[PDB]
Amino acid sequence: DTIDLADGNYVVSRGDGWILSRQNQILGGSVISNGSTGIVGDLRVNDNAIPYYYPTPSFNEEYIKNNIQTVFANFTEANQIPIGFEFSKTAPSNKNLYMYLQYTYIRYEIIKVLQHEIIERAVLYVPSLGYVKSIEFNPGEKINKDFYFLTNDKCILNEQFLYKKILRVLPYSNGLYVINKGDGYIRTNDKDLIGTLLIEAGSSGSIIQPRLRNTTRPLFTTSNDAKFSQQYTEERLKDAFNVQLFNTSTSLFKFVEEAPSNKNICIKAYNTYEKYELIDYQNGSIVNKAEYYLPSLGYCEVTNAPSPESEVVKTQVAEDGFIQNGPEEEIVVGVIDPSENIQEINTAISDNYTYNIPIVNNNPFYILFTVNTTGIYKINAQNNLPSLKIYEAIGSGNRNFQSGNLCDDDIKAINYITGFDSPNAKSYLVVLLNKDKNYYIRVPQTSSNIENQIKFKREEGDLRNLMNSSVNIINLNTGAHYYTRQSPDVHDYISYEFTIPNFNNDTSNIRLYTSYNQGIGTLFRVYNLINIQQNLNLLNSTKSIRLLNGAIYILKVEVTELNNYNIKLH
Amino acid sequence: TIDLADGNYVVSRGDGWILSRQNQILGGSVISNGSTGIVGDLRVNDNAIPYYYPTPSFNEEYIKNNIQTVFANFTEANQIPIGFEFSKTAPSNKNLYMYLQYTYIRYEIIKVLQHEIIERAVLYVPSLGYVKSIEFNPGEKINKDFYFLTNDKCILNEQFLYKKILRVLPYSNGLYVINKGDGYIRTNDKDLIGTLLIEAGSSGSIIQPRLRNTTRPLFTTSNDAKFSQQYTEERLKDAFNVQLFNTSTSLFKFVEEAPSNKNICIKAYNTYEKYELIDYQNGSIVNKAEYYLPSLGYCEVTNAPSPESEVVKTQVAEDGFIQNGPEEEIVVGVIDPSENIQEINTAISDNYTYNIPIVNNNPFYILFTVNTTGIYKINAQNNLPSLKIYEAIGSGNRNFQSGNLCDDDIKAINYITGFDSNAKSYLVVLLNKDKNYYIRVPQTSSNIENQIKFKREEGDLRNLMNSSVNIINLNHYYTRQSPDVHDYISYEFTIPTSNIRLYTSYNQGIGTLFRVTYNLINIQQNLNLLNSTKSIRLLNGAIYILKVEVTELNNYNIKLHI
Amino acid sequence: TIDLADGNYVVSRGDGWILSRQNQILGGSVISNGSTGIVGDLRVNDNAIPYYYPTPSFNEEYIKNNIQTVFANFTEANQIPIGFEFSKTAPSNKNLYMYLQYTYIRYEIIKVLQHEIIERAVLYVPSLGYVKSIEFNPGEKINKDFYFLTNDKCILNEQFLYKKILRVLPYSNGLYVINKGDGYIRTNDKDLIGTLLIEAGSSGSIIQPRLRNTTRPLFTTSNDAKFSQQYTEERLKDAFNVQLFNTSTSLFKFVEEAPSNKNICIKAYNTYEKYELIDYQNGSIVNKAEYYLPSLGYCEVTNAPSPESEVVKTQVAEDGFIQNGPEEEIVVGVIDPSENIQEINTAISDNYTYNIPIVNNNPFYILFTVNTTGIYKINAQNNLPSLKIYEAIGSGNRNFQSGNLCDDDIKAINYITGFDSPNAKSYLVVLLNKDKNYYIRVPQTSSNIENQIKFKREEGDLRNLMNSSVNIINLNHYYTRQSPDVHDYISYEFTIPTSNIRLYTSYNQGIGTLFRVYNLINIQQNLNLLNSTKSILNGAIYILKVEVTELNNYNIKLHID
Repeated sequence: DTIDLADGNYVVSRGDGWILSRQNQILGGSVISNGSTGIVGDLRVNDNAIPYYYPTPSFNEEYIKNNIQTVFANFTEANQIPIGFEFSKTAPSNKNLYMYLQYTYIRYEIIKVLQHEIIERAVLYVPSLGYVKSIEFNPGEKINKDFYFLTNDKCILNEQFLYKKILRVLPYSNGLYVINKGDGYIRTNDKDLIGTLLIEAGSSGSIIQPRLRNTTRPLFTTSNDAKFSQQYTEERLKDAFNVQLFNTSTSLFKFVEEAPSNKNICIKAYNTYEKYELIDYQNGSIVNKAEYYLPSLGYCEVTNAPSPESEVVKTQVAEDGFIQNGPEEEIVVGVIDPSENIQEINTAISDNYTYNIPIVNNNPFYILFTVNTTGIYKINAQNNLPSLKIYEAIGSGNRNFQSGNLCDDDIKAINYITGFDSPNAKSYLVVLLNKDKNYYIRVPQTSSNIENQIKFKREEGDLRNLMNSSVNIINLNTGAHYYTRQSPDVHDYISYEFTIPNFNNDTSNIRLYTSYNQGIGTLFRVYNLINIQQNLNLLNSTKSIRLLNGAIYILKVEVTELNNYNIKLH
Repeated sequence: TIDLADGNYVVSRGDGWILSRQNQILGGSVISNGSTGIVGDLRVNDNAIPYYYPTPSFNEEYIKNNIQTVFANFTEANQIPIGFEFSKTAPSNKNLYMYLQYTYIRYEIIKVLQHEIIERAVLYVPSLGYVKSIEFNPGEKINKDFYFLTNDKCILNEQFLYKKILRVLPYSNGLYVINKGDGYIRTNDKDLIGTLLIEAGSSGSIIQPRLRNTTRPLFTTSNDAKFSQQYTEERLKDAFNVQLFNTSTSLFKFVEEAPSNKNICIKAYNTYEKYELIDYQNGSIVNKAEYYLPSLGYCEVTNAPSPESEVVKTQVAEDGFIQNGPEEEIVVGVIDPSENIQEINTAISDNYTYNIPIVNNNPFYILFTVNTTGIYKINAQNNLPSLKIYEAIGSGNRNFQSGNLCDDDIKAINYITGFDSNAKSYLVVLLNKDKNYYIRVPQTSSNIENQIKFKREEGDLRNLMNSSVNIINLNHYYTRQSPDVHDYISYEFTIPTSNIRLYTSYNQGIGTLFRVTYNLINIQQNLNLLNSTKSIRLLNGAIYILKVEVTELNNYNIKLHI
Repeated sequence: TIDLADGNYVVSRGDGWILSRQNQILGGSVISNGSTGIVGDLRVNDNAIPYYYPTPSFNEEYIKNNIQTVFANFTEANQIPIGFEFSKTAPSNKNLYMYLQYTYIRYEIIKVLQHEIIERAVLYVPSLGYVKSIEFNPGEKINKDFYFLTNDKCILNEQFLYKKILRVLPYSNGLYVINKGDGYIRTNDKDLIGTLLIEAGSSGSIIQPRLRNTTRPLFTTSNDAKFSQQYTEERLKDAFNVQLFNTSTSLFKFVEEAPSNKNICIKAYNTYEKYELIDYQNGSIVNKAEYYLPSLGYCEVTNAPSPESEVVKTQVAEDGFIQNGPEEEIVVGVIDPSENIQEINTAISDNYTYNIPIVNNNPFYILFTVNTTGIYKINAQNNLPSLKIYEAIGSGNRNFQSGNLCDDDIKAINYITGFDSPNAKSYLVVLLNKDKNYYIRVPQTSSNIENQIKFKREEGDLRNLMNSSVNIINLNHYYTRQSPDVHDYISYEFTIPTSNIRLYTSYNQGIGTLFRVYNLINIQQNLNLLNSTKSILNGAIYILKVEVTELNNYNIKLHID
């Protein structure tokens, strides 16, 4: 009756597996014989889900319930979903087996501490699951009264004492992402525990989640409710992974464990969530974040049942948080910004198209289009001034198809290919585009009212060497120069175009290297392209190359070691 | 890229299609240390909504109507709840993760021009699910392809089914209901519940719970005026006591456990029990109605081939049925519902004389029973109306009153003996005590008072048991309906000393010629009469009886010569 | 053919009857290559309606009433959904076909005249089903007997059950609820759910889901004025906290897999848990109410006999109960609901003095608790009202407040010591636990003078008399009191009028002690007192502690000479 806690009020959880005195046999028992299998079960809903309160003058029913639901699992919300448990036992040949069902409870206590003693204690019994006790008997056998009758409340498991006092370089493009961070997420302090089943040796026990009530309780958290609301997050989840049902589920999950004939074991079942993150990656940093926990199909932990008589170590409840019991996962799916216009090119591009920029008024927007046949396309704008960025709709072309026309599959899940989200950067994209697939070109937010054009042209030449890379157009006076762009991910490409400052057939001393990033560069001179070198590593290279004056050269760089968000070139 | 002629086609790419990006949106289970994880779902409301991808050459109506004309009608099938389950066990001290998906049947509407697909419409009908499992460790880096699918694929092997868009019965006259077997299905997967791909070391089950009891029987007839659907159901009730046609309460379920070295697939179908109602008249079938009562399903279990094999473009089979159950043919004669059933309430003891009432020339039945088991000779006045005796199948197993007929209202009858004819005959038959028997009086052509007589045979006439005796002119060939094999037919004639040769045609029968002295004495034994050339000395002006046991039945009719 | 006397009889031909021509009208399943086929059904609504075949002397009402009077009441039974299941596996590279049937219980109403059955009525009550399986090949010719049944038959062995149609309890006085065991059934198959015939190598299951939660308890009493059904249910709630009568949520299911060598039959029953409410007074049972709370079922597994053996005509057994569960007897005393419960809110520390009020002369309880564990001597003025201490079973396991009584409303009590015999001088020496709640039943007094209950903590030599009641004794000799149970204690206090004193008892075996008087000093030890002839100051107080070892009589008698 002595504690080490400071003076005050505490919320105490004595754990699951509590059975109550004298209510041992009041649910009924089964008799089986000669190899028969006896299965006894129940469903926890309505009357058998009502907690039993034992209030005290200082701690009333509301004072108990509110504190218990604030720190531990919310039983009021949990008791509205029917949960089933089953126990299976087989009788040996030429023998009689008797088994009777009980109910197990989670014992919560509200205690008052004064001068290192418990002067007051409240009790709450929340129904969780059941317990089957079996025996083998013979006619006229005298069974011990302890098998039938319980005098005082006991924990079939080992009791616990949980108290609380009452008072990475991402090489992403700018835009939205939905990340599947894994499955099997649970909450601390047994906030998701369905229940514990103690299975005796040689018997079977199952915890069943039928869909008697097709209802779930998703958990949501955001850093900016103005932009990333719950409805906004659900719409983006539907855009990314086509999630339809959030607060309703029809899937059934069930865990069954058979105990070995030599030891007793217990199983714990939990409710799981599938973690989703909606981020707004801008200029190399996360600006917005919203965590969405879609309810998953449960997690079962199977452990050997410890001795009911064991040392009780009084423990403080862990801080509120999540634990992942499923495997590691990170699926990144870019989604279309819902606050931007989607323009379309209905007739598929064959060899030459010249899109006219409309109704947009300098706002950034998408251009949904497709090509007539697979090939390498150079996509540029007037004087290359607005730097475009090409995307691909994930899973486009697998369905309805019409030859020579765009089929708007209405897929907002996009995959970045190449392009810079930089103002005032001359560039054109050299990309390989597939037939019948839908592609997006995000035109950046311009500041000019002059009519602009997007041009598409098939590369039936040496320019196919620059496939899936964006070429920077360069300014030069010799001396020291630096150019900073977003570093492409590992194994991706970035191209540079520059001229040596009078064409005479006159060389120059030109040094080529990068900063903080390793890439096996390649050099082409011009339009026909011929290779000058193969394996220029440009991390901090001091190499020098004879460069003809007044000639155009191209620097393809394949990023191998991504150390910085930005790539710098000299 | 196609071999089909120019036009529009309906294409089925088969079941087992999974859609991109929606792999993990239903949830996943984590299990550890010997636990069993079971994950399932039920397809009824939102799990059964097809997804249409129309083109500006076809339509959602154009897709649905063409799909449902040739392949399974999903609209009427998606309204019946179907359950599927997947079971997996984790090994000791190890963590197992599994996540549920949905499988679809990919239907396509394609347009062909100059041997190429210029337009393609897509329909995804939901069928079943698919559970994908892995074993992981804390900090294990799992391949993204396990979690995420980029493009739609078939977990099974894809298919390409296209269609261009533009015996001697020795029966008596009367009605029959024939159970022709169970496990009947329809071609082109018109009854396929779904396919489950079970990975090695896991279990998968397809469940048909009776959440909705509606069933859809199929019926076809050759004469809707006579053999309507309601008429066929009434005759089925008469024959086999079938009560529930559109409703079923029985639950069926197929479970298969995959071996640890093979991943295998199971196909579940809806089955029908074939019934035929026929009107056999004068040796030929005049009417026929086919009724397919919905049965309790059929499961086909086969090893799953590689999802990547040669796709051979195939034409859909013609409309029809396949029997996957065992061979069956149960023939149960039924009482004609368009004929009167008269009754003899007091059981026949030794002598009865029924008076024909009212029934003036329509055929009718006489339901009756005997006081004790014995051989009864049943005739009519001058034997002119040839009667036919039947037996009610399963009469006397129930309510009983001594010395009185107890009506059982059993319309299932079993033919014993008698002719469908204007032919002098009397029946010698053994009748059981409590059983109910029918005597079909034929359609007469006179207004005179006729009588049916029953007399117990305690003499030598008991040798002709379960046979009808023809009374014989002869001052020669006689044609009657041939009794079935091992059955009997009797002939009675008078000799006008002489040379007598008796033989049959197209049928082999064991003659057992007796002489009438009324007393019967056996004169010749085992006279095989199939084109026999034997002869017997026959006394002039004496009555003789020839019992014939049909051994070889080649013709509907039995012929006999003098 | 009959041996019965002339008259009318009710006949049960048992379960397992299948009807002619209705064989594969429910459908059949085809499985192949290691598949498992499971076929089941649920007995309710239409497949639950009996089929009557009346006779001129026995109509439908006559048949139904006579069947339900003697055998199982099917009308009440058919309203509760019961499920059955059959499981079969097909071997590799083979085709298995199975079709479902319905089984019935054949009841007959027969009339006997001159040793013969002149009239017979038939009733077919629905029960569970029957699955028949076969292994077939393409083009295999199957026997018509497998598909088609011509006449009704019993898949089990038929039966012919006919009926002609025309101990020292050492308890204290008070109420008890006794759990007499589980698995109780009724004779003549009045609780039989049904029988499943499982073919070799297949599985069969009888399922009791809760689609209807209604259950049907059976109740019998000897005095409906006092022990009504509601009174019995309230006492069951007091004793074992039984909350749901005539309603259950628990699901029970029996599954049996038949060996590949034998056919197996399983019988499922509805079970009851027997409860007895008794009024034990002055050594005899005065009232008794028997309550049979419906339990989870009982399954009997036996090898299927040949459906063809001698059908020995049998008379139905007398109505009664059979226990198929283990032996049990749990005795729980309950608080008398017709008596007042007073309370002492402040826990007793060392000294309390309750003043007896509202109670008049009626007997009543005093609910109280002590501050700390110790041996308390509880008396009442001049020891005239003999008190009896009880303990509330399961008190102190829950809400707690230091220094105050926490009422738990537990009416389940455990007798400790005290005499239910007024006009007897006594005080109780008992050890009381700290947080436990205790009852003191004050007997029905006859005086109007205010009396008092005194509690005093014993820190002296009086602790030797723990858990015993001391009789205060005339003696200028035999004394009769209720004999304590075996291993319990009873104490006697007397004054000597030195002298020769003989100590012995009658009909009871007891180890005695002779503590001399306040300080107590041991004088005699291990005095075996049944008819003992042993013998031993003058004008001194002695105490006789007696430990009952052999209980032959309800009363203990002690002689002093």
